[PDB]
Amino acid sequence: GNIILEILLLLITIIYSYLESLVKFFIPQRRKSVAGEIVLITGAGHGIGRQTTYEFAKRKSRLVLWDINKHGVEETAAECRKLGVTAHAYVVDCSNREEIYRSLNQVKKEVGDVTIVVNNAGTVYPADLLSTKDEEITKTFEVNILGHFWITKALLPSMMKRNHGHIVTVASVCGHEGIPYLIPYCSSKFAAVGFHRGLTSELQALGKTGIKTSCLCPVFVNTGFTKNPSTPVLETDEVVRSLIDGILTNKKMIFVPSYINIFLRLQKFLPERASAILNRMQN
Amino acid sequence: GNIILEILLLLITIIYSYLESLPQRRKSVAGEIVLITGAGHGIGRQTTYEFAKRKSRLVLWDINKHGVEETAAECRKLGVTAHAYVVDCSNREEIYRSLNQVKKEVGDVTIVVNNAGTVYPADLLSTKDEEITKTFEVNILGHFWITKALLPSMMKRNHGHIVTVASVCGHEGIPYLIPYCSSKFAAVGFHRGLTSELQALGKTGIKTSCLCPVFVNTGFTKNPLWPVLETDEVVRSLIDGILTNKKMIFVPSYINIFLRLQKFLPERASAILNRMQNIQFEA
Ligand SMILES: NC(=O)c1ccc[n+]([C@@H]2O[C@H](COP(=O)([O-])OP(=O)(O)OC[C@H]3O[C@@H](n4cnc5c(N)ncnc54)[C@H](O)[C@@H]3O)[C@@H](O)[C@H]2O)c1
Ligand SMILES: NC(=O)c1ccc[n+]([C@@H]2O[C@H](COP(=O)([O-])OP(=O)(O)OC[C@H]3O[C@@H](n4cnc5c(N)ncnc54)[C@H](O)[C@@H]3O)[C@@H](O)[C@H]2O)c1
Ligand SMILES: CCCCCCCCCCCCOCCOCCOCCOCCOCCOCCOCCOCCO
Ligand SMILES: Cc1ccc(S(=O)(=O)c2cc(C)cc(S(=O)(=O)Nc3ccc(C(=O)O)cc3)c2C)cc1
Ligand SMILES: Cc1ccc(S(=O)(=O)c2cc(C)cc(S(=O)(=O)Nc3ccc(C(=O)O)cc3)c2C)cc1
Repeated sequence: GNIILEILLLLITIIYSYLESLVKFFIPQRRKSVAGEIVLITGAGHGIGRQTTYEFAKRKSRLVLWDINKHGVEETAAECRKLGVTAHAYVVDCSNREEIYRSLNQVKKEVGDVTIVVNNAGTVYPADLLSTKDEEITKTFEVNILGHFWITKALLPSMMKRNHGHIVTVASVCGHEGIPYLIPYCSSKFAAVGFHRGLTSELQALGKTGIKTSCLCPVFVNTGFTKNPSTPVLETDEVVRSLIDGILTNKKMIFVPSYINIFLRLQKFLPERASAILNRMQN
Repeated sequence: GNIILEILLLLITIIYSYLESLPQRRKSVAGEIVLITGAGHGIGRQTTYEFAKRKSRLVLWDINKHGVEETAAECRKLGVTAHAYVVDCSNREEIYRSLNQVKKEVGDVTIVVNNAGTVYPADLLSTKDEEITKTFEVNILGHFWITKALLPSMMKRNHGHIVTVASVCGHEGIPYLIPYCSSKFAAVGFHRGLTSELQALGKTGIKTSCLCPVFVNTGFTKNPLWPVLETDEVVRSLIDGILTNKKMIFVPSYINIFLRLQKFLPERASAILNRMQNIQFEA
């Protein structure tokens, strides 16, 4: 039953996870400057996107804000002006491929070539698979993953030429494990994780060392995106603090909280029937 | 998170003794209505013959009219007259129209093997946006429409089997296949979510299986040297998994250990691997 092999792999995962916390704590990493960088933040009209925007504004980055909610993106750009940075706000629908391209040409003309992309815009329609609407399933994929492909394909050429860039994919713990009443959302978030993992490998194979990639995978955050969790509740400030620390230290996989990867790692040692029961309990 | 880390460990070692250290029963698929997508070649074609040998009622789907007809002809030689159809699994409306025809002519599908898949190998900047959309429409979106249509009958009877044919690319991203890996990650996520949702809905008699093989010699991608897998081995692992209700079927089975040892891949080995990846891309 590969029991000896599996006990040794369990101990290695545990020892490695322990050493990973030690290094995180005792060996502090150098943290880069994002000042002057052209930062595009999608879904910047609320929550994680709005707070992330303010962290870049504080660090004197050049900002390009995108969101479908015209009032929200304008409200974020107004607070950026108070923080000392005049942001370039646009109301762009990240589900639309043509709209993304048209708006990125406007960004090239008015602002310049984007250097850091935070693909934060996302959508969810909680329901059991048989109660879902097919239009909503398509929309979940168009925003949560297909939009990432079109924004990256458009901005990547300049980053490749310069061997300098940063692609931030905002995925979720739902990109690592599936949960009830969120099947299309988990599937689209798994695709976002896969996009980041593949992009990271391809840039490495192409020798584009200077183009960094980061993937944000937080647990339930109190932003109104969803009203209640599936399996503590995070505050937006903690997530943004972890995201900025990860971007500046070129962290590839940013779990929020950092230790949730221990749970995810240990679950790989369980049958799927057991892990599914596990993520459905409330003791 | 101390307490949950411990409940995970006690849970791991509990299932190590439950069925990991304990006369395996294999079910009968005779008389079952089996739908196999992408049945005109490779894995789908061989899987079809295994169900025909086990006296299952067969419904075959493929875009390639000649290939699906060739498979249905060999089924007749095996003793089963199959119902072959030319259906494009990327088209939501075509899937629904064809499934109404299957309901009228054959009946309610009991086992679904979502095997049809597509790939357009290229580095992200050389990909065609139509091909990126097509990769998602076939590899993941088609799984959603086929399942939503066939699931109600399986729910009513508490009996069924949803087989998701994903790939090792659903567990790790590889260069020059970013949209393909992203769509395969979504397929894995769909299976994981479906498994949890069925458990939450109390419909566990609808079993789920996810096939994740390494490179198979079927012509899906061109051959590069590196060990190659044969279609017969994959189909043998798939059938054994379906009959024994295996949820995660890696081919070969031990590639789950390889995925777990990725953090330990020596820098020298990564340099050779991402050197053969481009040596074969150039072909
Ligand atoms: N909230 C959580 O619990 C949670 C957890 C993990 C991951 N995430 C992810 O974090 C990201 C941000 O979510 P949030 O928690 O800040 O939610 P939020 O509701 O506060 O903000 C999301 C923003 O994205 C915008 N947006 C949605 N669709 C868009 C589109 N088509 N084009 C442009 N903008 C669009 C919305 O209008 C909104 O301003 C999402 O990708 C979400 O999946 C959220
Ligand atoms: N070949 C491998 O190396 C490999 C490895 C892991 C996983 N897989 C997966 O296994 C599955 C089967 O691939 P294969 O290796 O048997 O390849 P294959 O080329 O031999 O056969 C795939 C079949 O799917 C059909 N198909 C493609 N698009 C379709 C559509 N829109 N509608 C209906 N049918 C369609 C094709 O006509 C073909 O007959 C795919 O999902 C693939 O991603 C393949
Ligand atoms: C602190 C650490 C302790 C140090 C001591 C180390 C001792 C030895 C350790 C051994 C570790 C071995 O682990 C290997 C894990 O590998 C898993 C990596 O998975 C990543 C996926 O990448 C695989 C890519 O495949 C490479 C081959 O590419 C060619 C494939 O050709 C076939 C397909 O061709 C068509 C594709 O287009
Ligand atoms: C006991 C235990 C079980 C699971 C985990 S986990 O970190 O693997 C985990 C996995 C998912 C899968 C969801 C959640 S959740 O409860 O936070 N639920 C949500 C997570 C994300 C989202 C979203 O992105 O909208 C909406 C709910 C969490 C904590 C940690 C500890
Ligand atoms: C040294 C080493 C490295 C990786 C592995 S692995 O088993 O984790 C692995 C991971 C992926 C990620 C791909 C592959 S691959 O080389 O088989 N590549 C392909 C896999 C699937 C497909 C396809 O689905 O078409 C097309 C190529 C493999 C062996 C085992 C040993």
